[PDB]
Amino acid sequence: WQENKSWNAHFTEHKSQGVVVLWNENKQQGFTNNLKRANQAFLPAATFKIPNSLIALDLGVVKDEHQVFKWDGQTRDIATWNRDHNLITAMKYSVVPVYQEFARQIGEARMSKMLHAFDYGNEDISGNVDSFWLDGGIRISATEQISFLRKLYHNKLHVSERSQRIVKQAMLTEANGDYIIRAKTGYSTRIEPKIGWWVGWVELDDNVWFFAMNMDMPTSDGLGLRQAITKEVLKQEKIIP
Amino acid sequence: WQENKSWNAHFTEHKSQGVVVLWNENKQQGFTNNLKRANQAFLPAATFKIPNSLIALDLGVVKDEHQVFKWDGQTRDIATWNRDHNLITAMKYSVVPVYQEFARQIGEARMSKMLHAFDYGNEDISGNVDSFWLDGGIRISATEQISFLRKLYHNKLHVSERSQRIVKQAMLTEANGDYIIRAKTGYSTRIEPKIGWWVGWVELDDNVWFFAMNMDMPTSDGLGLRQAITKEVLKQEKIIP
Ligand SMILES: [Cl-]
Ligand code: NA
Ligand code: NA
Repeated sequence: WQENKSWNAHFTEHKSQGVVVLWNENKQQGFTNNLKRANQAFLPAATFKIPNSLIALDLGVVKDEHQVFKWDGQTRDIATWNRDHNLITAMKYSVVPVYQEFARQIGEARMSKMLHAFDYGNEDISGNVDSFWLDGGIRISATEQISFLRKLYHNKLHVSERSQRIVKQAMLTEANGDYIIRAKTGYSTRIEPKIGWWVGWVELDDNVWFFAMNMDMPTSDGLGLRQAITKEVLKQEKIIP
Repeated sequence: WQENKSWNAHFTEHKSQGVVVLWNENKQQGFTNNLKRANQAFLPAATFKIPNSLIALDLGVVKDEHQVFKWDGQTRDIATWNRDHNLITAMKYSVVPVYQEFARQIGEARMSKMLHAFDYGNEDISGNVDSFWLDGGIRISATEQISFLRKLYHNKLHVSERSQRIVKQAMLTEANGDYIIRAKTGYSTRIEPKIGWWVGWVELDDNVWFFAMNMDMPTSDGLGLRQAITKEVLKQEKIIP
């Protein structure tokens, strides 16, 4: 592990505060602009959709990435939510109500057992089984997110290889000739302090760079900063053009 | 099926000739600018990397997408070929020597049997074990490519679901918030007429559009047209922005 304070400039150019954590898989070395924040545990919010997806698939709650989950008919504030979705779109649009139904079906006993198996954050599911990742007791740090992701990347999680592959497919966010990004955004607004998350990895031709970032998010206006800052760090480090 | 000759404009604008075939999965409808050419069988060239990959994986020739195939030390014309590769990179850069090795390991009996199971093209492997797809008897049409691709998308091909999933991952070409493209390029140069191919699918939020195209390609200089012309068709059909 190494601290590289220079990345703070990317946060400060925006009158922002946060942490970005990178892990060079080939070299087995990590980097961050704030080792302490890197280790600070927060509510995962939508980043919980990764483990939630894995558990639902492994248990058969979700058959495959094509099964459609009908809109429940309640008009919510995010337009994209008011439609039918499959696993790929539910993740893409961070569709809470679909994931809430997955959690309810999985149930508290299975959820807790799986999180323990996953070694995920504090492994705590107190609160509602369908909202703990939002207003409950689960907590996870950026380094912890990296550890979880590495296991997923290597198919080492305690679920089927198939489930892991489907989830990794679902995580696809951007791709071109230069790189592939598999990731998940997060936005915690129920319990202070409000924060934004971006976690995942960058696949290159001969390496993979895992990343986990979070930043203070007082308002929604700064949401795009989650990707923008992470990318600036990635550019500075020559990981992406 | 239905013919739409307006697409010819895209080809003519470049002093080019070819065919683009599209299949709307949701509607179960096909479209092409040239029905006859859509059904004409040509050497698959590098598009053969899709079946080749599936077979190698299913038979254990290739253990996973991470296994490294060391450069043989011979300096070839394509710089990207002169390095170690894995299944993802080999597919991405169309690294023939890697695929040739797979082909030799697989052998003629297994290859023929697998192609018969896949219902792939004319199913004829007559020619060199490590080059039939380049200068042998195998032939496949654009419509035939789409038939094959649909099975692959649905995990219906005779081989393991795992094998199909890995190959679809390897096929990843481009992605963003609007669409995902899984595809493979090809350039048949050994037997006239020389042609360029691009086959795959475009994954949308609510549908998938399969595609198969080929065009006359006298020189490698026009290789970029394969993607560019395809994209014009997609834009014209409102599939992509
Ligand atoms: Cl993928
Ligand atoms: Na596994
Ligand atoms: Na024909």
